Amino acid sequence: LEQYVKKILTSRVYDVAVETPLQPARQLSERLGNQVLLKREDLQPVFSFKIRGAYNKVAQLTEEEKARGVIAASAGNHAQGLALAAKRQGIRAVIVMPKTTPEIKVQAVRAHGAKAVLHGDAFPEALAHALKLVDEKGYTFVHPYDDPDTIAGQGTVAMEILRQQPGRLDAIFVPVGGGGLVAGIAAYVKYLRPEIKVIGVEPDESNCLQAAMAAGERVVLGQVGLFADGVAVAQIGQHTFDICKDHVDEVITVSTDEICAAIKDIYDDTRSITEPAGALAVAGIKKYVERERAEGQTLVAIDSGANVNFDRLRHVAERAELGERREAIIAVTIPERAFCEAVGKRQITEFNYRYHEAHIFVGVQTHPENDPREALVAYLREKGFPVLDLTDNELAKLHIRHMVGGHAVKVSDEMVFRFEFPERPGALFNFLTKLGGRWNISMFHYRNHGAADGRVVAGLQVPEDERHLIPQTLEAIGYPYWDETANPAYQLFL
Amino acid sequence: LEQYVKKILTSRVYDVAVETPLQPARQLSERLGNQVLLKREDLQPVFSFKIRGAYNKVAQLTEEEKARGVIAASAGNHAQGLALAAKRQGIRAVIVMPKTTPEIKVQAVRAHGAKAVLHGDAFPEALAHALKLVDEKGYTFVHPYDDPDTIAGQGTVAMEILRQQPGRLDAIFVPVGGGGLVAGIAAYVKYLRPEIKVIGVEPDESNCLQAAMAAGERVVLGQVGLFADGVAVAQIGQHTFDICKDHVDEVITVSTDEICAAIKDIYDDTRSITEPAGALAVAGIKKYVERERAEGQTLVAIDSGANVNFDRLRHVAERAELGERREAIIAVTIPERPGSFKAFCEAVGKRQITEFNYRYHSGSEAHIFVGVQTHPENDPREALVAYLREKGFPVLDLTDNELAKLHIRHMVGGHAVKVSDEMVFRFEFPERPGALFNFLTKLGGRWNISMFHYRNHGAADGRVVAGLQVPEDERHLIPQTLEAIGYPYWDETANPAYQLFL
Amino acid sequence: LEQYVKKILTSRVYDVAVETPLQPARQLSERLGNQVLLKREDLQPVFSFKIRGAYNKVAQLTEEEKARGVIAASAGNHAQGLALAAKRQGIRAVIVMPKTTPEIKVQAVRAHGAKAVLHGDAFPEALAHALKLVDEKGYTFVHPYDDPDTIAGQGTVAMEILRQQPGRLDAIFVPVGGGGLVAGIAAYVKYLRPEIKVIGVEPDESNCLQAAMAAGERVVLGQVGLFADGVAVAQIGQHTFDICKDHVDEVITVSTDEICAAIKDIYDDTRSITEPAGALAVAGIKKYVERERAEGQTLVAIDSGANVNFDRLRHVAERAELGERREAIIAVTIPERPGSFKAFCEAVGKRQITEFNYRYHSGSEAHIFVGVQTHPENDPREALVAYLREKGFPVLDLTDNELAKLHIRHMVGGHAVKVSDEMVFRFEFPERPGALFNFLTKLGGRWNISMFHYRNHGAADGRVVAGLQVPEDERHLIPQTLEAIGYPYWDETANPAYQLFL
Amino acid sequence: LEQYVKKILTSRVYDVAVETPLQPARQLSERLGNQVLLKREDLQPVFSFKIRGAYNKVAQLTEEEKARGVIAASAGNHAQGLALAAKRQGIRAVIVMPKTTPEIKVQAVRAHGAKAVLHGDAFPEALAHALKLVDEKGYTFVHPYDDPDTIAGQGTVAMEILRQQPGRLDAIFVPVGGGGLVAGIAAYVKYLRPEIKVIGVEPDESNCLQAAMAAGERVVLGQVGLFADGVAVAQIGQHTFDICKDHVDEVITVSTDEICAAIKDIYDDTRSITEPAGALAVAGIKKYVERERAEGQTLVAIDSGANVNFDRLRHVAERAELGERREAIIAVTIPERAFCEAVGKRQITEFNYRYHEAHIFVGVQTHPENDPREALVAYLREKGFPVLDLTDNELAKLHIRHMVGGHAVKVSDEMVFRFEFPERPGALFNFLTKLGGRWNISMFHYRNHGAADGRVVAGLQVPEDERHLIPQTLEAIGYPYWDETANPAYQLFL
Repeated sequence: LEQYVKKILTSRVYDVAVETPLQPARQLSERLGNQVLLKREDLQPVFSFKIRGAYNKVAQLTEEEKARGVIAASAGNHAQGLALAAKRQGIRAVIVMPKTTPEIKVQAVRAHGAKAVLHGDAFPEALAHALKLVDEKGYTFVHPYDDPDTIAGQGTVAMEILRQQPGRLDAIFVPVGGGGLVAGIAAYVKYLRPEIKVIGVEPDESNCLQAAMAAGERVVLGQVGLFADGVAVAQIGQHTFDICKDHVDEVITVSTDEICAAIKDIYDDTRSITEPAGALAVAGIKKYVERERAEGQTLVAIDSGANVNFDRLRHVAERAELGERREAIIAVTIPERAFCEAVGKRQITEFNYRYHEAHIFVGVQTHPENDPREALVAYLREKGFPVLDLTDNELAKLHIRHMVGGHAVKVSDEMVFRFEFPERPGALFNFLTKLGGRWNISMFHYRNHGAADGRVVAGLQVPEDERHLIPQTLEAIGYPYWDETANPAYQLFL
Repeated sequence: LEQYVKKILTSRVYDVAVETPLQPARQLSERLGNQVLLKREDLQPVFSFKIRGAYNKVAQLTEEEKARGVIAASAGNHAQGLALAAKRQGIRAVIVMPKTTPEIKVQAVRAHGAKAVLHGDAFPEALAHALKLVDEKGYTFVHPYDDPDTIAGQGTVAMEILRQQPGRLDAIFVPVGGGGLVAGIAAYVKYLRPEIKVIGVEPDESNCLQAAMAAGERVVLGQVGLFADGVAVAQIGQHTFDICKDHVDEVITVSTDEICAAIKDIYDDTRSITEPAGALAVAGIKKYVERERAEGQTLVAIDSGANVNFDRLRHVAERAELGERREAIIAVTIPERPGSFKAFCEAVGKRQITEFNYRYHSGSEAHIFVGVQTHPENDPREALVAYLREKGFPVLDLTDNELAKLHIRHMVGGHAVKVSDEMVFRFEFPERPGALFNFLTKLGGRWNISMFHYRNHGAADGRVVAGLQVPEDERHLIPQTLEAIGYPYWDETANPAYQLFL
Repeated sequence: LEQYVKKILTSRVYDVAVETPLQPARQLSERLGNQVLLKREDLQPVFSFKIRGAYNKVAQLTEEEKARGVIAASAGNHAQGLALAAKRQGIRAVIVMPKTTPEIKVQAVRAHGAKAVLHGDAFPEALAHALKLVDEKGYTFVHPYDDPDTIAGQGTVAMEILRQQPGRLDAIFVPVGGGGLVAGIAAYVKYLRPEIKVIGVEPDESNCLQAAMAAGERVVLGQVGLFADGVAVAQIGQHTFDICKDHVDEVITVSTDEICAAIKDIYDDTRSITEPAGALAVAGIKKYVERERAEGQTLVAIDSGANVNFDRLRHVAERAELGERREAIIAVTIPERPGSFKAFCEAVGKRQITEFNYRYHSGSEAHIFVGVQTHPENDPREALVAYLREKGFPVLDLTDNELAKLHIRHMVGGHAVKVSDEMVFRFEFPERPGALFNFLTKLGGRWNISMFHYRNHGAADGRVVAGLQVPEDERHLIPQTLEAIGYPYWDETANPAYQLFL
Repeated sequence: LEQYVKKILTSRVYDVAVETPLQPARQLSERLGNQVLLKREDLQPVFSFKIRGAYNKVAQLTEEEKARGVIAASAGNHAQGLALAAKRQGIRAVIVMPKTTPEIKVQAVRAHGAKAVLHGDAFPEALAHALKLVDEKGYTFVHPYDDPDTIAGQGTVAMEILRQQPGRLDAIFVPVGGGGLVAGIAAYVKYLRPEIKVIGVEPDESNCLQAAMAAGERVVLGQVGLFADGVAVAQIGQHTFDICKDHVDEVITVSTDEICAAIKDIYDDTRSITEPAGALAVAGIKKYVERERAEGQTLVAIDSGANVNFDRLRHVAERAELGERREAIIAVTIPERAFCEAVGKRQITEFNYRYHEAHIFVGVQTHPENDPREALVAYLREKGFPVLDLTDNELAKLHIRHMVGGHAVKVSDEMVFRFEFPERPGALFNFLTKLGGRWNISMFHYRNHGAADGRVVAGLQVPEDERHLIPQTLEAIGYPYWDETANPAYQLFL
């Protein structure tokens, strides 16, 4: 503990790692009734804290070891941290990573002038190749977490926090992979200000520290979740567990959806993007505040990293959206005797139908206080519309949203037209009103989840002898449109 | 020009605005063969440059004008800029915004101690209410762009850039709403280093400066696109146009999709998210580099803001996917046989499948809507299609079929042709290349699949629904068979949403 | 004006020059009834502003001009400015300076890797050697002031001041050598905030700008004073005068003594030592405040440099003492009696005695040259003189007698009138008010004091020499008597310096 | 030790104290053959380090204690440190100081809004009055050094140094008054990097720590020197000695003249002025380098303060000048048969004479290598001038310099004239040549110790019947002059 603090105070991290802000999360603080502070380790040059530990380790090596070079086995944040650390020291770095590793992560490593050697289908094979090269070539292995110099480097995070928040500080929430970050933080905190709680946060699918603490030994998880890839570690480090077992107060676990909501919360207060591992701490805070009914506390989260691919953000946003209970999903039957009048100028997210008595799959923005869906449903029913409320129906939201269509047995004369219109309050209903009922609508699809342009496809029953009227009629509507009647995608599936 | 530069040099912006980095965009620079630099105005305390101009305007007001307070009409960046500016000066601020305005933006304004007045269904009504309150209450209106003190404040952006990049600098690309930002930048640049090009960038749907410059007067656009909401301005400012008409070299317009791709490019190099208006400049750079076949130039983009709702990233990502055309979409015909759907899934191999959708139509044949990630070099679409065809699968390539990607993706399903033995089951499994095929392997072939929906767009947990033809006298086997798979599952046969639509 | 401002805004000074504080001078402000602010150019790495202009000039040179290197002729601030500038640019620098130049300044130049060439007995010969080497070797000469790029570099001082003090600022006071500093400041100030007065300050002995402005041409002064060595320039620069003639409001001249008092004032408020040139501005402020009876103004002084040899502080302190007139000088007549000298020392009391000197002239009467610290409020000179007279001492007040302070202070002594029994003893004791009288008490009255010298100008250890009339037959008593005093002492009776002069 | 380090790491000093540069002393390093670094505590807002300890102490007080106010007994750096500390906390401060205290120091305290109560002829009486007010009024006494919170505050100096100089560091040299500064530094250094020597430096006249360490107890010095007023402390603190006795490696003592030379050295490298206490460390370094023949070491000095009155600098410069051996002092006899020709254009500092065979007291700039005085003396003697070399003659330099004059028994017709001329190589000799020998010079005084104007007084033997010629003759010389023949200062003494 003393030994670790001395190493923290004499670390070399500031050759390349930077001091990061400890920022208030204003809206999250208001919601929770506690002062929430975000430690912005995402603002390190490699977009995670790992530059601290990797650099501190590399910098402590002998002139001889540095001459031979360093090696690691990693496809991720450690790889980048070590690569930059090596470049800063002017030494050669070899990073071994699985052949399956995505090309964008490979290039990120090579961008710092490290050699990325592609070997193995998974981490264990990569690791074994690296360890072989240690003996063959005399490279010094640099472990992602299980190394005293690494731990001490990560501990500089706590050194900063305690300097930045010298007053009240109830608890620090730390994501836990192999335990380097939390061990370094716990060492420093429990030495200087032991009244502060050090709380680990792990995914349900990767709770190696929580399980180890419960079992009192270093259990090996049967597998780890892929979502929180920053903390995909099956077994707690040895050097890290030796600190954690006594100096971490507890580990809270959180789910994928909790992580997704935390990513959005952080974005809403800071405009910064965290990777799943980087949002664990805020997710832990939210779960802790509810479990303890905490009020008036000062709670710190380590925003540990931001290395999440753009394509993952779509899914993150989809999952965080579910929490918000804005989107009502309702199935509306239209008698053969408006509807849009009752729904008004509300934001439509889904408006899907296919002739089989007429049923429409409707998604519509609502608000729990300002525009509750229950009143709208009752309103529509009282107007004589059969309505099913599918807002809590998982199949509806996950699947049926994408399944209204199919072939219709007895639609002849179906022609298919795609249209585009500028999005505006009432635009869809205005489109349908201008489209009119000169021909029967036998199919409709329309989705709007933050879309710029309104995009709709409609099937119309147009008798052969009225088809000459199509150009004129549709042009009169005033929107760009395309005749998709001969589109093979339409023919095969619809 | 001189007048504006003197105002820029004596501005008060640094009471609350900060100096922002001018950052290399490394991967974009390598791709383009030009040094691209990003001016990070997203790192202002209100996540856009507008704190500069709003503060400088407020700070130049007389004690008299300050007395009752300041007012604006804005649902976005200007609202926040002005609210913080007013808090810093210790003055009252009222911000008028439409009733429809999202709660998150309302609260952001109130958080700085400003009064948020909710009035109107659209901006023009909010604006009129604000302007009325000017006369009623004696508040001083603070314009988002059309004010010399605002222009001078925004011009501090150029003052920083020229200090930060004293060497080669070919062109600065600036998003243009009402022209405050670009007018301030143009004033300073054309004064000090006129060899630098000042290039405005506007959306195709909101090109009020480009149209004004072409017409030589301040035309009013018949409407503005709402995608790039930060620059949704129908008419160029008067004070701004007086500068721009002579000192902006040109305006390049870009599409929504180009903006979306620029948002991703910026993210890939910096991890920052720009709002659409904030990505215009990089979109302009990409269009300019191609138009000029530029090489070895130094090109600066103003990343003007980051105030985009998180949920809008879904659409942004969908559009940036289109182009690159990594996602193949194919229609595959198979015979209606117990194991054909599975066998075809096997042929696709260990790839990121994005869509795998089917619904029984006749006994003659079945069609599967398939989405698959591909890579032009590493795993080309064309070779995969040929590979599948050579295995005896009819395949239509629908990758460039807009209807397929926009609509049919969400329309494979519909009602069972006949009454039959369909039971419906939802399942979840860890998402991973090969997980779908592994699921179908574990599910086995006791029962015909009559319906399937599966989408995977960056998902963590794989989700499928399957319709299975389970004869009444085999239904006793269902719990044990499905539990043996080892995944969470739900019997949705009686789900009313299934009954009504499918 | 515009041309110069553009050069200032694009200068390269911040590669090595730093932003300096603009600091309140609290005690000076209270005394003067105006807010005085000190621009701390002494805090540059070379202890003067000249790093700005020298670096900006060097940085604007062509690769060709840089190739063989740069040269200057300077024994002071410019030498150091240029040497550091050249080191920063990675170029060769040669500095020519007179053979007589002090070793400390030579080494300072060499420390930055510049060649110091020692040539000439005075500056003009050094200058000519440098200019010759320009042609011989192809070095580019770097002028201390008369160069547009130098002027623009110095002008960054004004750019900082106007940013640091955006509110009220009545006047900026600038030392003037050849006019680089003031021209750069005037250019920027008269462009941006022309309501601010730009006031040059020169020594009476070196008023080349003041004379040039009065004559409307670049007069050559017949000689320059060497006290304020930083501004020892006979003729205003050409490029500098082109700006100054229209854009400097006036030049105030100050004396050496005024400069010395300003050096102390600055020290008292900041603990910094300015060289004479560096204190001109504050001296100008004091003269201006009195001339205008200014009240409530904000007045800025450029503390331009700190490169004064430590030993010159002796003279500076001596001159700053004169005025204030705290040191009383009096001539006191006493009878020639065993105990009169001591009794008179007693009457002076526990005060800081600065001088207490006497040498026997006749048996009729003795005269003592006395210096004593006084205070106008706390311990007034006039009351002390009256106090001593009222005790029956003839006293002449020589406080305003220049001969007394400059010369007689060092001339009380000379040869014994007759041969006698004079022995001479030097003593040391801890300096403290009353220590002298305590020494004379301990020395006692066995022997007549026939000579005494004692000076105390901030001394730590008190030092006295006394001549004592010790009859041959009492000399055995000397060791024990003097040891009993308890202080170090030395018998100097056989000291050849004593024999020859006294 | 651990306890002190925890207090150092959690101190409150940075509310008002600043981080100070650790600056290379380039020319001193070259001379000594060691890397010398100066810790610039003179750049604190009160021009000494004492703001650190005083603030840290005050800030730790209870709300109640702060409400009542703080008191100290000090006329010096502590007074200013405490006054500013109190102002920063918005609390009342009373500083008791002797009635004899100089008015400029009293006003410095009042400038920070502290009440300065004038009581006692010396410190002990001031202290007793303060301690009485503690009981009467409930003020919290703030000790200049002997307080754990004060020690911890001063220790932040070491925290900075070890961060600023993470590589080689052989020894840190610290001025010692009551031992707060050195105790705090020693605590931190011996904890983190015990290989670094911690060396105290005291004046010969105030060596309370050195004596205490030698005696193994807290000896009381019989008196303290006044010159190094910052460290005028007769007895080492209790809390400070408890650290120092084990954790300070040694104390070096230095003299007044050594201190004066160090003040100049620091000025020559930094242009900063240290007070005597503030220059002790550099003086210690110089003495250590010679004693150890140190080479290639890294040696740090605490430049602890700059609160020395302007008037003291004259004396400091006079004493530091003596070290330089530039000024030759010679007594030259002028036969009744040049001289100035032999001396050439050298810088004259003294040129004094009064008729009694003719002897001149001459001060002249020389250089040990470039222009040695021995060669000049031999040169002058070989030209037939009796010369005494008085350069090493203390009476000559301290006293006779100011004593050449007196009455002359048989000078009648003496008239006295003061002149001024611009200083220039050869100016004095040029003046004397132009003054000529129309009348005999019977007296001369001239000193030049960095003077701007040449100032001389001359006695001339002018017969009554030639006095009409005086205005014309002297005006022809071309310098301003004044007839001082009737000046009573001349009459009485000369």
